[PDB]
Amino acid sequence: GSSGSSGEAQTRVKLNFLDQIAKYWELQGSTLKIPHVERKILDLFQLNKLVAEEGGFAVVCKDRKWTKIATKMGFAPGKAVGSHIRGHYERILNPYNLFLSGDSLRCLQKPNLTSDTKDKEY
Repeated sequence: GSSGSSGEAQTRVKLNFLDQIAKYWELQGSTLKIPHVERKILDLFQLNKLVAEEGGFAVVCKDRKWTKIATKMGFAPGKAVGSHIRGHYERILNPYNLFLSGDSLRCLQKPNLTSDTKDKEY
Protein backbone atom coordinates (compact mmCIF):
# COMPACT_ATOMS: atom_id res chain seq x y z
CA GLY A 1 0.00 0.00 0.00
CA SER A 2 2.25 2.78 1.28
CA SER A 3 5.47 2.57 -0.73
CA GLY A 4 7.98 5.39 -0.38
CA SER A 5 10.70 4.96 2.24
CA SER A 6 14.34 6.05 2.29
CA GLY A 7 17.24 6.41 4.71
CA GLU A 8 20.29 4.42 3.62
CA ALA A 9 23.44 4.61 5.74
CA GLN A 10 25.86 7.47 5.08
CA THR A 11 28.40 7.86 7.88
CA ARG A 12 28.16 4.25 9.07
CA VAL A 13 28.39 2.68 5.62
CA LYS A 14 31.82 4.29 5.41
CA LEU A 15 32.92 3.58 8.98
CA ASN A 16 32.16 -0.10 8.41
CA PHE A 17 34.99 -0.60 5.92
CA LEU A 18 37.55 1.55 7.73
CA ASP A 19 36.78 -0.39 10.91
CA GLN A 20 37.52 -3.71 9.21
CA ILE A 21 40.72 -2.53 7.51
CA ALA A 22 41.60 -0.96 10.86
CA LYS A 23 41.33 -4.21 12.81
CA TYR A 24 44.01 -5.64 10.53
CA TRP A 25 46.38 -2.89 11.66
CA GLU A 26 45.35 -2.42 15.29
CA LEU A 27 46.61 -5.99 15.61
CA GLN A 28 50.17 -5.22 14.53
CA GLY A 29 50.19 -1.99 16.53
CA SER A 30 49.81 0.73 13.91
CA THR A 31 47.41 3.67 13.78
CA LEU A 32 45.18 3.94 10.71
CA LYS A 33 45.02 7.47 9.30
CA ILE A 34 43.84 8.58 5.86
CA PRO A 35 45.90 11.20 3.99
CA HIS A 36 44.64 14.53 2.64
CA VAL A 37 44.10 14.68 -1.12
CA GLU A 38 43.83 18.28 -2.33
CA ARG A 39 42.84 19.51 1.13
CA LYS A 40 40.21 16.77 1.22
CA ILE A 41 40.23 13.46 3.09
CA LEU A 42 40.41 10.52 0.68
CA ASP A 43 37.74 7.99 1.64
CA LEU A 44 39.47 4.76 0.62
CA PHE A 45 36.24 2.76 0.96
CA GLN A 46 34.38 4.87 -1.60
CA LEU A 47 37.45 5.51 -3.74
CA ASN A 48 38.05 1.83 -4.50
CA LYS A 49 34.29 1.27 -4.66
CA LEU A 50 33.81 3.81 -7.45
CA VAL A 51 36.73 2.28 -9.34
CA ALA A 52 35.04 -1.13 -9.48
CA GLU A 53 31.79 0.55 -10.53
CA GLU A 54 33.57 2.28 -13.42
CA GLY A 55 35.05 -1.05 -14.45
CA GLY A 56 37.94 -2.13 -12.25
CA PHE A 57 41.64 -1.74 -11.50
CA ALA A 58 42.62 -3.61 -14.66
CA VAL A 59 40.16 -2.05 -17.10
CA VAL A 60 40.55 1.39 -15.54
CA CYS A 61 44.34 1.13 -15.73
CA LYS A 62 44.17 0.06 -19.38
CA ASP A 63 41.99 3.03 -20.31
CA ARG A 64 43.53 5.16 -17.56
CA LYS A 65 40.01 5.88 -16.32
CA TRP A 66 41.39 7.30 -13.07
CA THR A 67 40.49 10.92 -13.84
CA LYS A 68 36.81 10.00 -13.53
CA ILE A 69 37.14 8.57 -10.02
CA ALA A 70 39.59 11.09 -8.58
CA THR A 71 37.53 13.91 -10.09
CA LYS A 72 34.32 12.39 -8.73
CA MET A 73 35.97 12.56 -5.31
CA GLY A 74 35.92 16.34 -5.61
CA PHE A 75 39.52 16.44 -6.81
CA ALA A 76 40.56 18.52 -9.81
CA PRO A 77 40.98 16.84 -13.23
CA GLY A 78 44.77 16.76 -13.42
CA LYS A 79 47.51 14.14 -13.19
CA ALA A 80 48.93 14.17 -9.66
CA VAL A 81 45.68 12.90 -8.15
CA GLY A 82 45.65 10.28 -10.89
CA SER A 83 48.72 8.41 -9.67
CA HIS A 84 47.71 9.20 -6.08
CA ILE A 85 44.67 6.91 -6.28
CA ARG A 86 46.88 3.92 -7.09
CA GLY A 87 49.55 4.73 -4.51
CA HIS A 88 47.05 5.27 -1.70
CA TYR A 89 46.08 1.65 -2.33
CA GLU A 90 49.64 0.36 -2.60
CA ARG A 91 50.48 2.39 0.50
CA ILE A 92 47.49 1.44 2.65
CA LEU A 93 45.42 -1.11 0.73
CA ASN A 94 48.66 -2.91 -0.13
CA PRO A 95 48.57 -5.64 2.56
CA TYR A 96 44.80 -5.73 3.03
CA ASN A 97 44.50 -6.90 -0.57
CA LEU A 98 47.71 -8.93 -0.32
CA PHE A 99 45.89 -11.26 2.08
CA LEU A 100 42.32 -10.99 0.78
CA SER A 101 43.58 -12.42 -2.52
CA GLY A 102 45.19 -15.44 -0.89
CA ASP A 103 47.98 -16.04 -3.39
CA SER A 104 51.05 -15.41 -1.24
CA LEU A 105 52.93 -14.75 -4.48
CA ARG A 106 51.06 -11.49 -5.05
CA CYS A 107 53.50 -9.06 -3.43
CA LEU A 108 54.96 -5.59 -3.94
CA GLN A 109 57.77 -5.74 -6.50
CA LYS A 110 60.95 -4.38 -4.93
CA PRO A 111 63.34 -2.24 -7.01
CA ASN A 112 67.03 -2.92 -7.64
CA LEU A 113 69.42 -0.49 -5.94
CA THR A 114 71.66 1.28 -8.45
CA SER A 115 75.45 1.07 -8.13
CA ASP A 116 78.16 3.34 -9.52
CA THR A 117 81.85 2.88 -10.33
CA LYS A 118 84.62 5.44 -10.82
CA ASP A 119 88.01 5.16 -12.52
CA LYS A 120 90.94 7.57 -12.74
CA GLU A 121 94.12 7.70 -14.83
CA TYR A 122 97.68 9.03 -14.60
